[PDB]
Amino acid sequence: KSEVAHRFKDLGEENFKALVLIAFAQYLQQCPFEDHVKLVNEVTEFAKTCVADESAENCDKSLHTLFGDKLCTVADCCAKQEPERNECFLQHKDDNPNLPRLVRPEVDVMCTAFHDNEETFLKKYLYEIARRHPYFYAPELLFFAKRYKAAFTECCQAADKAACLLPKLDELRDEGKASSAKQRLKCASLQKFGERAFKAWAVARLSQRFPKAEFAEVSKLVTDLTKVHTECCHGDLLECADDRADLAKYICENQDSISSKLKECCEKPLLEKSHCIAEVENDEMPADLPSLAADFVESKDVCKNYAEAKDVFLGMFLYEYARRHPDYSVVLLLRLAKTYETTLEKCCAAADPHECYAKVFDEFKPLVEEPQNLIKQNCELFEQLGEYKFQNALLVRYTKKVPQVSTPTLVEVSRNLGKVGSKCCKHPEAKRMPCAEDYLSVVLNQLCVLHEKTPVSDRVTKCCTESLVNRRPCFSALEVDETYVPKEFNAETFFHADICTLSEKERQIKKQTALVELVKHKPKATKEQLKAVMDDFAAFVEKCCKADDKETCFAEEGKKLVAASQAA
Repeated sequence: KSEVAHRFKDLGEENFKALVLIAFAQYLQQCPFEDHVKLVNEVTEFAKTCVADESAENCDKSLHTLFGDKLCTVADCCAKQEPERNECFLQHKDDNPNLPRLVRPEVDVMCTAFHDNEETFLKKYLYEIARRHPYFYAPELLFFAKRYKAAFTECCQAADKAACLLPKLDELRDEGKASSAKQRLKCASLQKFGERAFKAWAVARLSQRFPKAEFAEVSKLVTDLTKVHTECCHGDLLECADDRADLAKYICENQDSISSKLKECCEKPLLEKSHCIAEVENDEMPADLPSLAADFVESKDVCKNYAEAKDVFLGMFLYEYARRHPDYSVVLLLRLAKTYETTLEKCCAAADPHECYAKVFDEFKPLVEEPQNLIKQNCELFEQLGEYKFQNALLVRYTKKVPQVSTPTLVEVSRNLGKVGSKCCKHPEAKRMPCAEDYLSVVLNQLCVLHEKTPVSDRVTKCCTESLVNRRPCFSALEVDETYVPKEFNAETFFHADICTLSEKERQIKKQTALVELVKHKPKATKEQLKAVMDDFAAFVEKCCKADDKETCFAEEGKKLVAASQAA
């Protein structure tokens, strides 16, 4: 009775109001901050009436109905009945909303606003993040807000408030961007490919972390995790946070049957404990694990077990292979599981099936060696290039692959692709593949969702709609698009005095944007040709920045630059 009272009692008022604000901001990404605050306060007092009596007049209404009703007090979704209205709200979520760039003011101003009203300051942080990341993992956002508050509470009383506050604010912003991209991949998998793909992904990842866990334990954990993330990804944040807390409670109660790595994580408060559990290192795998061939290759009951109990048989195969392979990426393990299933569809319908499916594991060899080789070559290239030059190489490579994708999304995706090497190539080769290719899957989903908002490349659409687990091989196999009509140098394809004073990151992004544009001009241009154009552009900008001008050098020398670049 009174689901709103159930969530209010289970979560507590503070996490209740925070999650309601996040859900409101992710449903109405362009509603002003105080309109959302007003609605959050109204639903919060109603929840208290419902806790006061679970039989009050509207206390039996669903969370969707109540939330949609308040959201409709301030547009197509508000002319819909609730079952359709919720899905309307969810499908109007914007991965790239037309919102101002969030530039935070000087430290003095931020600390003054924080001391003026801490709870309004924290509410504003939650509101801006949720409205710019409408798929953000909401309870992790509670942990982010917690750290935000602690950062301000500590550094606003220090001598040099900037040297304290700025590093942790920057680290929080970066970690928030990474968490949002990761949860976006989870939501995209669930929404576009069904929860059976997410079961397989969770089975593989959890068998990876918890290899000592028996299959029934992993299966329960996967069921619970799937429910949590299905709820978060359908905008039911109160239930998702409640179930996330329940799952952390269960894992912490059954550590001994799960993993020996959960000791510290389970001594931490709720948000930290669940964050720690989510990012806990792989446990040691059991010592003498048997080969897989006895039950999945050499047994004469393989076809029988695959027919009579498909889901459980294949789930055991994935659990058994994943726990033995922390060195394999999750997408690779899902590829190998699909290959095993397909080989069992073909062999078990043939004349001599035993001796057909006795060679299934030989077929894993190319699928295993392709990502290993990819990661090896691109890491060594990263080792001799550095992160920035690696980003430039990947930017040219991917602009050549999909020249129709918008330049800002090409720069963003390629920069994140370059960061992949910094994150993972420093890791020892043992567990470098899973790092690299899982984080490629996240970055490529970012490309998929940003392109979904204005599809211009058939090749992006195809790789993104075809097979989740084959996304990275699909994008890797692409070469230069010969069908793209080269983009001529337009009035606004290209430079003002503001580029002289930019931060190093902004200057890098400016230059990389110019690289995308001139690759779009000559898609088949060689590295030497692009290098010459860029070195000319660099000489240009150094010339004009150092001049006695006010972007007057920029104007005429830019005319010279475009003349020299349209010919070379």
